[PDB]
Amino acid sequence: VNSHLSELDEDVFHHFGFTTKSFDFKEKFGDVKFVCVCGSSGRIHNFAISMAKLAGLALPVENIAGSHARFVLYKVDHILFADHGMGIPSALIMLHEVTKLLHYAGCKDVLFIRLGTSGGLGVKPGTIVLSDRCVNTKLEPYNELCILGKPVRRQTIVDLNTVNELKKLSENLSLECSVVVGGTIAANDFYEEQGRLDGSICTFSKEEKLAFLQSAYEHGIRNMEMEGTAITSHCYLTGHRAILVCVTAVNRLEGDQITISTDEFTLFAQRPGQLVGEYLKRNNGIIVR
Amino acid sequence: IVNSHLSELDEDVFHHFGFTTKSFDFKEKFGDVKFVCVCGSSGRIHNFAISMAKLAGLALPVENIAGSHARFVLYKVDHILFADHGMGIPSALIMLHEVTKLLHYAGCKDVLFIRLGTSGGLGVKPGTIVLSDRCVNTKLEPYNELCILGKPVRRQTIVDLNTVNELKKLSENLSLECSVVVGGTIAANDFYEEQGRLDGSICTFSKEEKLAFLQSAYEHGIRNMEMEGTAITSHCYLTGHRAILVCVTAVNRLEGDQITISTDEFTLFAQRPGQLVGEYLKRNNGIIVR
Repeated sequence: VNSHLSELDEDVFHHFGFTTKSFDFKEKFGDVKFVCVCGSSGRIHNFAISMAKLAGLALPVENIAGSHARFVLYKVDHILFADHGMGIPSALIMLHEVTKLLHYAGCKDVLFIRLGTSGGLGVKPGTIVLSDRCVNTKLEPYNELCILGKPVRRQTIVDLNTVNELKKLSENLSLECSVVVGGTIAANDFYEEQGRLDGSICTFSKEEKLAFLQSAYEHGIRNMEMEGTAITSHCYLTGHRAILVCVTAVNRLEGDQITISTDEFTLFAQRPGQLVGEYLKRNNGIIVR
Repeated sequence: IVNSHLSELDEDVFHHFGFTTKSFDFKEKFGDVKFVCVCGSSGRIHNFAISMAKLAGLALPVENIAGSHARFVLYKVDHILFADHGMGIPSALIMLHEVTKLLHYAGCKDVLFIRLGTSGGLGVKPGTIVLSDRCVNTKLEPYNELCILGKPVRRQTIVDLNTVNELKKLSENLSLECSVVVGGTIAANDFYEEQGRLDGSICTFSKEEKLAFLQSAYEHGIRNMEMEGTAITSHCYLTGHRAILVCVTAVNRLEGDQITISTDEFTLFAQRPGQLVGEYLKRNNGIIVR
């Protein structure tokens, strides 16, 4: 526990627009055992509603966050829902403020679930990838930080037991997609760091792009996104667990452009929740009314 | 200065803005753009676009050019583009790549990017506008670091100092509710630990070490800290454009970490960069005064 927090009479969650004086955290959040996150406030809101209907609830799924807040926050039974924007720094803001919230509420050993979108490597678009490791662009299982101007690295740890439970569950469901277990690269850029040729700047050839991506695949990487190393390093360090459940929107061994229709992208992006929603129903995420 | 691979594409999809090169005639639609105003919030930049539309004497609503499912918004008022960029360098780089590609297809040359942000102050009172005269990383280096194909790359940051000086001069002739300050700006990849905050969920340093880090920053001329500057000011230069940062402060980090000001006053402070830049754009052919 960050000992400095106890020196505060009131702790302001700036990016969620409330403070420790806004509610009684233990009463309001004490029963939380799952935190579902993704880059889109709209998608995670819709997922929250879907879980509320699964739980047989008939009550408004209200945003707990302030109206001018950067992030949204919903609660359905034992699950918190929040967005995290795009990129490690944005995700870290969510992680700091949400893990503090869990601390004030007395929640222990919570499972963070990132329901994301990603670029696939050697899998068909629309595939769900269950990350079994989260690595940087050098394929190292670490998140890098620069703290007080000094280099710091934090190891990434995926909850492999839950990953295997999810894979097994997928074998007993009727998903119209494949579910693959594999490694996941997190990058600080959508274009150049992910080896895309179609950014506004590109200093490499398709041959060099191919060598980079094929090497990743040969090391077991099956998708690529922008938050995984932050989520799977931070949670472990604050005493919680984390997994990534991300759908693929393109096969990067075939192209860079996201060419699938807006409707198909939206459909694809709901597939992680389709799997995880059933998982939550079977593991006390919701009360099955 | 142009990525040759773009010409391989019959159609270029701007994924995070939800349109393509086939969606409009980019030359016709965007060819007159000479300014791009950005910040972290879609709401704040829309409201700024609206106030510029009023200044330009337009009565019609400012409508989103981006697709409805898009990650970012995009507005246009006369010669000015408006877009949000989320929080952090990777988010900002996505906006930067797709917008500079847009400017390329439209044939726009030498465009000024203006980031209208919020930040933590160093030795200045909350609500102060800082005009960045340099953007540096947490090691106080004027570079943005990237890892491309797994290899380290560094790109120098370049601020349009002429425009900065003009903005300082302009502020001296306006009745602003706040002070305007020229100084250096740190860009960090974290709101909490990388900015030396003691109130994160994790903290591996003491108050003395924080102040030692911040005092060193101040002594190197740093006056505020935010999360996108090194991306904006390295990327624009490299694609043939100019960039400046105009950020208000929401806290004096030499005194504390918590943002204690009310949400309303924060929103008020956050409009102050646009208060100054709005008048600048009016006086420099950003809008057509009708």
